[PDB]
Amino acid sequence: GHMSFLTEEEQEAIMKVLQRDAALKRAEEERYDYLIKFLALGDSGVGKTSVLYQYTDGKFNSKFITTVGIDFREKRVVYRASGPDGATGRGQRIHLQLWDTAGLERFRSLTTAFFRDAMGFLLLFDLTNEQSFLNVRNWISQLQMHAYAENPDIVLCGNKSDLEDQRVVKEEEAIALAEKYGIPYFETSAANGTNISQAIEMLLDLIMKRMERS
Amino acid sequence: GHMSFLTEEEQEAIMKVLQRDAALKRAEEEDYLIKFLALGDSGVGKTSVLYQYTDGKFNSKFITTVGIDFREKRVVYRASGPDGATGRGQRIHLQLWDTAGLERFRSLTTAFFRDAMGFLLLFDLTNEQSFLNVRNWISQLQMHAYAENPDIVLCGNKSDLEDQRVVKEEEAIALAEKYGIPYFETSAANGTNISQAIEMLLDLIMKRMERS
Ligand SMILES: Nc1nc2c(ncn2[C@@H]2O[C@H](COP(=O)(O)OP(=O)(O)NP(=O)(O)O)[C@@H](O)[C@H]2O)c(=O)[nH]1
Ligand SMILES: Nc1nc2c(ncn2[C@@H]2O[C@H](COP(=O)(O)OP(=O)(O)NP(=O)(O)O)[C@@H](O)[C@H]2O)c(=O)[nH]1
Ligand SMILES: C=CC(=O)Nc1ccc(S(=O)(=O)N2CCCC2)cc1
Ligand SMILES: C=CC(=O)Nc1ccc(S(=O)(=O)N2CCCC2)cc1
Ligand SMILES: C=CC(=O)Nc1ccc(S(=O)(=O)N2CCCC2)cc1
Ligand SMILES: C=CC(=O)Nc1ccc(S(=O)(=O)N2CCCC2)cc1
Ligand SMILES: [Mg+2]
Ligand SMILES: [Mg+2]
Repeated sequence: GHMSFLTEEEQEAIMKVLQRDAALKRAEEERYDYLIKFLALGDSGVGKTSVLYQYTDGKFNSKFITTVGIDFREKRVVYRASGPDGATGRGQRIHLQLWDTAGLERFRSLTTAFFRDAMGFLLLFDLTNEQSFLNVRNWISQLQMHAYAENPDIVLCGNKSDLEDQRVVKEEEAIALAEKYGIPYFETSAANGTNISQAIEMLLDLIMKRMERS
Repeated sequence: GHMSFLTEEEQEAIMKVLQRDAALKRAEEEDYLIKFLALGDSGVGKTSVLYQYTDGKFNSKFITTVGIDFREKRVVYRASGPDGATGRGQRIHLQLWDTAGLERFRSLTTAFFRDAMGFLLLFDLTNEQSFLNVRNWISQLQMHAYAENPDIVLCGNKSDLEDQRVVKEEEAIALAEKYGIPYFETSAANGTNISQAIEMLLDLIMKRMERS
């Protein structure tokens, strides 16, 4: 085929997402209790869109519909602040904005622009794709270079854990990578939900314990 | 209707701009970062107007903006009270976002309204269609700004080209009144009204931060 273009259809979609965002930002000006935003990212096809659809809906579409650059979801949830002592304090009402980024190079500039709005990052690779794993180092570098906090809260997800017959990333290699950076690691599946909320609650716990210092 | 994606040279340029921007914000985290954004049709003079403001120079060669860029200036802003009552000189560190105008970049440029505390709308005094597009630009600003009722200054640029002037002054002033936005006819060649227009936008941002 010819080199795929920017369509009218697709630029409209991206501007619809931007309309929505500007609306949501203006809403929470007029002042559930907290607005926490984080951003999901990784090689295309590793499952970032599937991961968040699982977590907000509990469903999973098998058909690959690659992302048009940028999109986001929301979820009202209750956070519980912890401590060594199981303090598990009084639940604070939290209103999440889960950003979703296209992994394809042609969206690199546009997605990277939304790191300003992120408070923490959900980095994904595909347990069935060794290249996406080796690319994790570069994604992390982009995060330190382009995020708006230094050494920003990352939580790393090896996804498609439900495809064992096709895994190729050794669990030890990922544990080691994430240990080398001090980054929490979960193997997840967007199809059956395994570790989806655990990984996100983890990210939210990282972002929440950060603000509580200042 | 065949918009190419960004080449890797374009992609490279915009990423070095965003690195510049992230570093700037991070140093700011460590004495008001005041941000606004230039916008308008392509060829109306956004890059030139900002370069006249920061560096006092002007380039005749058209070099269209690869998507997004910004400039900086350090300025001293003093408030207005009664009888003048010009207050203490506050230090303002202005980030000035510069956007491509060609609709091919429209999805990327609009990603940066979130950072803009105000807008500098430009049309060309010598291009009527650039002035007629203003309305669509303002609705774009209403629909996409990250605070509602955004602060805007309007600039009919290229005022040094009297012989080429086609936009009537009545149509412009009438339009600025309909929307309650201040209007300046400017020139990025000789600096006329550039400073006055930018400082005015900075007063509206300052005065509006002071109401909270
Ligand atoms: N078996 C299985 N398939 C999965 C899993 N997660 C995603 N997939 C499949 O992998 C493909 C890619 O999923 P998708 O969520 O669109 O990936 P993406 O990270 O958003 N790619 P892009 O950045 O291009 O938008 C889809 O066909 C999806 O059904 C998983 O946990 N298990
Ligand atoms: N005489 C005169 N020429 C001007 C003035 N402002 C810009 N120009 C010229 O008209 C062209 C506009 O250039 P530029 O400032 O890049 O316009 P732009 O608004 O940034 N367009 P783009 O969105 O493509 O970046 C250039 O040739 C520039 O030299 C002005 O006030 N007077
Ligand atoms: C990269 C780490 C990080 O935490 N980034 C971030 C934090 C907060 C916000 S904000 O939306 O809450 N905002 C309004 C008030 C001032 C700042 C946006 C991005
Ligand atoms: C990489 C993310 C991750 O997974 N962990 C992690 C990394 C850095 C920090 S930091 O916030 O403590 N740092 C910079 C601000 C003050 C000191 C905290 C957690
Ligand atoms: C006078 C009106 C006015 O200034 N509104 C306005 C102010 C600040 C910003 S911001 O983007 O720079 N901000 C949030 C994120 C970090 C800092 C945006 C719009
Ligand atoms: C200069 C262009 C422009 O749009 N300026 C401007 C916009 C809004 C406000 S306002 O929000 O503070 N206002 C209206 C409602 C009550 C008080 C003030 C100035
Ligand atoms: Mg996707
Ligand atoms: Mg320009």
